[PDB]
Amino acid sequence: MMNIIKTLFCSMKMVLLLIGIYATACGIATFIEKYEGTLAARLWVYDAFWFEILHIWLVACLIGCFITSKAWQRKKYASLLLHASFIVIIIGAGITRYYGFEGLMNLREGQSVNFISTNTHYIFIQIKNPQGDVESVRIPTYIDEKVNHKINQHLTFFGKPLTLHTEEFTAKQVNMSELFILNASIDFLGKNEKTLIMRDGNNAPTKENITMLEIEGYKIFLAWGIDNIALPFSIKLKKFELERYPGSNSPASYTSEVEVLDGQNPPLPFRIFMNNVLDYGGYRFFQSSYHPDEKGSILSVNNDPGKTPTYIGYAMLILGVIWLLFDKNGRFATLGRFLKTQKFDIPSMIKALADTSSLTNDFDRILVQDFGGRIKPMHTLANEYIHKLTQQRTFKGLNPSQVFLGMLFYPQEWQSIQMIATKSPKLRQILGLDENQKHIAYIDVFTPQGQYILQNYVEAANLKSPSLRDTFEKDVISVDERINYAFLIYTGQVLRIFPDNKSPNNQWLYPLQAISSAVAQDDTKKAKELMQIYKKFAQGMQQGINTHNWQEAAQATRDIRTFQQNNGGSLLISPAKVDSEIWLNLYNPFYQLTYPYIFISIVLFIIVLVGILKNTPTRPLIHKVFYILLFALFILHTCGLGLRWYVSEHAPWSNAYESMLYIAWAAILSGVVFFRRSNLALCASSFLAGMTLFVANLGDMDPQIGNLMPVLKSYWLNIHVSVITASYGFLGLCFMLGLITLIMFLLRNEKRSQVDCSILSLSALNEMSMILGLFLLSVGNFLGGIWANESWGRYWGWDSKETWALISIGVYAIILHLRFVVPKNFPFIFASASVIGFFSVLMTYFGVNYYLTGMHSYAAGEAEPVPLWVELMVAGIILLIIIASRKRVLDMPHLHHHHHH
Ligand SMILES: CCCCCCCCCCCCCCCCCCCC(=O)O[C@H](COC(=O)CCCCCCCCCCCCCC)COP(=O)(O)OCCN
Ligand code: HEB
Ligand code: HEB
Repeated sequence: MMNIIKTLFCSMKMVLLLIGIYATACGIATFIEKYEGTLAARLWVYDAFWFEILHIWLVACLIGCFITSKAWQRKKYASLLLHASFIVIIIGAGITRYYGFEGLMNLREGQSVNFISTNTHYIFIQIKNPQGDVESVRIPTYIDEKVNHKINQHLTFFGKPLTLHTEEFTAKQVNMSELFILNASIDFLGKNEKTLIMRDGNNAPTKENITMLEIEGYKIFLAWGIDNIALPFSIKLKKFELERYPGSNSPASYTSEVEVLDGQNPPLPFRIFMNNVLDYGGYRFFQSSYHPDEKGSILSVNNDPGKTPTYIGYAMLILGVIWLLFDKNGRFATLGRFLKTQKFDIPSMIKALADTSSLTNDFDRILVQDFGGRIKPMHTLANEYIHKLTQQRTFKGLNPSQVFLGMLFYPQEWQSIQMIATKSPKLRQILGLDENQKHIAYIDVFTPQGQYILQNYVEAANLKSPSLRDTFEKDVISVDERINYAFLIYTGQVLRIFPDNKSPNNQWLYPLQAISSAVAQDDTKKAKELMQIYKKFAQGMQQGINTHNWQEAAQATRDIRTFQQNNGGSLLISPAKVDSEIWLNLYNPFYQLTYPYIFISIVLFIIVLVGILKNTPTRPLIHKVFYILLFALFILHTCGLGLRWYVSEHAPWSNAYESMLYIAWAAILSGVVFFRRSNLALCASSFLAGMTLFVANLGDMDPQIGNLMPVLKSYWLNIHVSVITASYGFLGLCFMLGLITLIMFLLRNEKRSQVDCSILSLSALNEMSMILGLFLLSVGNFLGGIWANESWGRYWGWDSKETWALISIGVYAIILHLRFVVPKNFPFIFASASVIGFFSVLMTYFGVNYYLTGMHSYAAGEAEPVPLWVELMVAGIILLIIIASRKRVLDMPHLHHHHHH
């Protein structure tokens, strides 16, 4: 049992400081990681001794604070377990930092390998004295192209003393890239020496660089290089194969087939996938890359003995989270019970082909193999291509299918109709057309005598830089991409449909290549059938332009459909998915949900604030009506997500557009289900959902349904992302409620009572929403680890999103705990804190996805320079807080319910 000695300063204030110092440290570390090499961020923060000092100090502070709080005399078992998870997790992390080592390994078909080469960099000294065969020492060094760090080292080896000092290093490009050449001074015994030492890249310490001297200490060796470590067993591989979606170079799967050789003289076989691993003898093997000649494999290995302590830690943390969320006592149930008491040739053919519904009804269902490897119904392909050519959804009364069919069959018209959109005056003037943009036409961009006017500009423009684009260059590259798309359509190379010939990898051919292959093949039968299809369909189109029956071309479309079902392989999707995809394209909810969300939120906020400004409660009818309406709209939303999941055949939260849709879903879930009792929570939640769907629909995000990267194919995709991105819903709800309670603070005029109880209830609602958000963020982060311990190769490596998730955990832990240290002001300080704290989450999402490098790039993009808009928004927030500060005095434990309380 602890006694209260002067050394026991342990009290919450010390935990808030420690968490603050830790958070600032990791932040500065992450920005150093960008302005200097990652080796400079391993230095100064992550591998620095004082960081381990902070870790042990934090553990001791957890023990001291729990002893001083009389946690064990009271029951509080849930808090004890939850909090003990941290003490374990930290122990496991320490064990891994001290005993666990990492390695990379290279293997070639038929090669046997029993040694692995470290990824860090070492300097090696060996001494031999005529007495004493060898002594050997290794020292780690943090120097490369971007950082220099003088080594100073004093050691005793043969038993005499030795010193080494190092100056700097130049990067001369003497063949091997830049053979690193470094200069050094030594003292051994009285002898003092000056020496030049050189290494190859991240490869073996070759003999040539190995440099040996024989003055004091007999004969001595010095080298600078990568270390090699020797396995007790041995490995051989006999395959590397990777499988790329049919019809595309996009790699779907990476595979190795591997045999394991040991005095268990029967070999043991295993096969390996990007998201699968091997465990043998205490070693774990993942698969990262492969030799560029596609017959060599690269593996990463982690002998991390701290695995099981950290996993038990994660299990304790999850059990504690569930326990505290269902505990009868504790903060969450107390706030729930509190809130329960409160009240709160043919140029006019457009119109001709507009009415072709009888044709398009079948045309929209012929499958096409997109260049991404996925098989699309032609409706989706037509939508994508036309919405890329013409920025408006409909070029004329023609829907996308009609205009696609028209520009396919009558290039002589549609290449001279103004449709290719442009948004730059300099581009239009350099083309010699009038200033009015007006969707320039395909024929206008090159001359019969000429080649292609923009060619000279794009070759100058594209390679320069994404980060300092110009209003001219942006539209130049964009219009070039659009013209390339149009050329693909006019050539017919996009209709990779008519055959499913089983010659290539599995790729479906386009019609002219189809005819060529059928002619190359003695399959004249197929050639003449395809010719009949072509002739019938073209004649039917001609008839439909000059008349109006269309049944001929519709029958030809039915013919190509039945040819699909006849010749196609296992790639053919069932008609159910085709129907689902066409429905999701026609009645896409995510474009329609955005505005009604915002407008309903605004009107409901106005109605509720009118009541709170007065001293009358809002009539139940209004709550019931808006609640049922929001619930119907939420059901429509979740059905939209369900259809995207079903048609994608993968979880619909994996490519940073879906992620925005799922954050919207989590935000609306928080308001509709959990906090349904309160009007202001529902208002804030629906407002958040609307705003984030609008941001997603700003057009920067790519919304089309693509196939998964191979790494993402793990089951953990369903649990890591879902919980992590659900956290942002509740945290954004906390942000919105913070702004709302600050406005309520402004309204307070000491004549009004309702305002006071309103703020007092909003504080608790914000607090419990923050509890839920934190818990989700913590659990999702750590489980994600359990997933990064299979995909990447280590469960924590201080990656740029890893560290910022931890920063967010730290900030919200500070905000939740500060209720223990700052009495009297509590509602206002908590409001301010819950408003400012959301900057950590906005950073962890946007900044880490765009403005910082890292491995978790599953949702990244090119960094546009930060808009001053956000700076003005932050200035507005800070001004609002300063103004609200004038009325902050309203203690938390007030008294008279109804009259107040
Ligand atoms: C000479 C050896 C003598 C024997 C010593 C054996 C060990 C005894 C027990 C040690 C007890 C504490 C002392 C150890 C300090 C551990 C240092 C942690 C820093 C660290 O490097 O952790 C990394 C990852 O772990 C992580 O990811 C941890 C995440 C950070 C902690 C998370 C805390 C829980 C969440 C809530 C925290 C509170 C809120 C924070 C805002 C390890 O990886 P590496 O890069 O070093 O490995 C690469 C080379 N193998
Ligand atoms: C997760 C998140 C979080 C974090 C990070 C934390 C972190 C912490 N924490 Fe915590 N906590 C929490 C969450 C948290 N936390 C909660 C939720 C609670 C509540 C519990 C109950 O309800 O009872 C607490 C509670 C608590 C308490 C009270 C209990 C008694 O009875 O006394 C204390 C003292 C604490 C401390 C602390 C510390 C020192 C730290 C540093 C490590 N904590
Ligand atoms: C598997 C593999 C992977 C891994 C390993 C991971 C790992 C991780 N992660 Fe992750 N994530 C992911 C995949 C992933 N991840 C995805 C896919 C997502 C969704 C999309 C995005 O990102 O957006 C996420 C998401 C996410 C989020 C939300 C935000 C965003 O989204 O941006 C967060 C916070 C995180 C964190 C994290 C952490 C801390 C970690 C460490 C453990 N993530």
